[PDB]
Amino acid sequence: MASEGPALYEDPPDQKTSPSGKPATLKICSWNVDGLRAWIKKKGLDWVKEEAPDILCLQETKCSENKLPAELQELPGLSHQYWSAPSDKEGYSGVGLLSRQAPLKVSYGIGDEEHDQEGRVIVAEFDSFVLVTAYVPNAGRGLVRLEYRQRWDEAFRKFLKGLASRKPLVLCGDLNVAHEEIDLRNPKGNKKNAGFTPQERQGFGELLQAVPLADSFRHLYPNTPYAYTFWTYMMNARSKNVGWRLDYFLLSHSLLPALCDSKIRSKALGSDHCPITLYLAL
Ligand SMILES: [Mg+2]
Repeated sequence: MASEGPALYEDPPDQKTSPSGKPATLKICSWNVDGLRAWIKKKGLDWVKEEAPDILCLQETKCSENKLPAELQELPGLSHQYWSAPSDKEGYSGVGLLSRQAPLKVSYGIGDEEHDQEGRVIVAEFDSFVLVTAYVPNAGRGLVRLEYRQRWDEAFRKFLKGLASRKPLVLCGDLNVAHEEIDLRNPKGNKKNAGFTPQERQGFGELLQAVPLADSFRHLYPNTPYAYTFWTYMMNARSKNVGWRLDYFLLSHSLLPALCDSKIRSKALGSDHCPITLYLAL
């Protein structure tokens, strides 16, 4: 990180109407919170209250479903709350989905035992679309988990293609890959690191192709550099904007006409990731 100084990024203003002029009717916020308790202490809920999304998706809660912070009972506009944590009941990984309205159905996991033990996926079916939030397994230090990650990628893509065959799909969360060079500050130095291996990048391309899905942010901002969602807490990385875009909203092609905007909330503190926000005119 000795070669990088600051690179400026200012997320554009919120575009809240679609290309057809329809006002957004759905606001979804996604956030890897780096520990639910830690994030709450760091005032994450105060930020959520200001953002006022219709649906909030959280990853890396690191929190047993039996040990939820009581502060989550102070979110009256997000009163339907669903959680999945590792089946061993330990405090790591973990996702949550909090919604203004109750979904038609909530499910956990991807229908594959091997991949359903670490609290990584919630599926929330609504009238006109299905929402999936995910915390994708990291490839690990020394890439020791890369083989598992490739198995996960395949199982997950097949699962999502199935869902999308029935209803339009929105996938959000920490997908643990920077797809292209534009998606991280230092592509050259990270090609052998978790999050930017050729294996992971191509797995992401495979996901877009197979389902298929569009990367909402990149669709809208195809040439925009320095837009990241994660910065290591070390090396003063966030202040220099030496980051990675690891957090996405991926959409069925049929939802593109409903796409108003896909935001990166760069200034929102409380984790080593920042929130992302999607506006749809459904
Ligand atoms: Mg973390």
